[PDB]
Amino acid sequence: SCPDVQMISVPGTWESSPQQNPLNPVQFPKALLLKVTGPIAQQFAPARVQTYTVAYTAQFHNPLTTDNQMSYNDSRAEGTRAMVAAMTDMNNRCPLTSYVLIGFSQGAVIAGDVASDIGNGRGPVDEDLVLGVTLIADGRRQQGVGNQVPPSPRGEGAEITLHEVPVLSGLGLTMTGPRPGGFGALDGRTNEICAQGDLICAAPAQAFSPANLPTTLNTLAGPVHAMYATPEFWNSDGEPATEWTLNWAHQLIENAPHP
Repeated sequence: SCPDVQMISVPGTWESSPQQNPLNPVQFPKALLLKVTGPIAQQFAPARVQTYTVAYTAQFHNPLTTDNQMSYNDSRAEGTRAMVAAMTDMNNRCPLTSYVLIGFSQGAVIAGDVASDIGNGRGPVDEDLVLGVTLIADGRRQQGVGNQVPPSPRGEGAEITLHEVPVLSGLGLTMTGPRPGGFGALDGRTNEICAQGDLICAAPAQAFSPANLPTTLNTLAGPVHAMYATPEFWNSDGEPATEWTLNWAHQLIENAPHP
């Protein structure tokens, strides 16, 4: 039957595959957002919430290397389509079900993109069905767009800082810049978490100066970005990003409608 709430989780790069079962994501045991969706499935009955972890290639080809990876552009498109498909399917079958959306890194870009569509009335579901959105290490993070969960580092996402750089898009990694329409009606319910020094979501222009560029490329390739389950580089009163998000989601599901 229909869960009152579907919690959709979009993993980061190297944390999903198209073959991973969204209802039982065991292929990538170290994936960050499992620390949120795992406990949620334990704290609530299946009738109250279903967790869904998006199955997608989740890769990021480095053009400077000979890795066998899918381009960022193609991986990101696949994940976006998969996320939209999950929401479309759930809303088709269960029109009264509400949503909690979370994403990390490449998954945060994807989830934020879909949140922007929903908030601007572009679908796949009406905005009133979305309870909340939390984005960890969003590559399109923008000061003034969404709620920056304190502490909020200076700077904006790499896809903003690098939006006008030549060559990258043609190479298969388009830096897509600010989201048109921001999060629209979801602005008040969309949260951005970003740790100081995470160049994915907080990327000062100076990070790409000649002096800093090789270090920056090493950092981006893969660290602060890997530590969001710890309080080391980001915490709220000691609470790591995964714990903040778990508590946030728990409260949304608790107060969710009973259709």
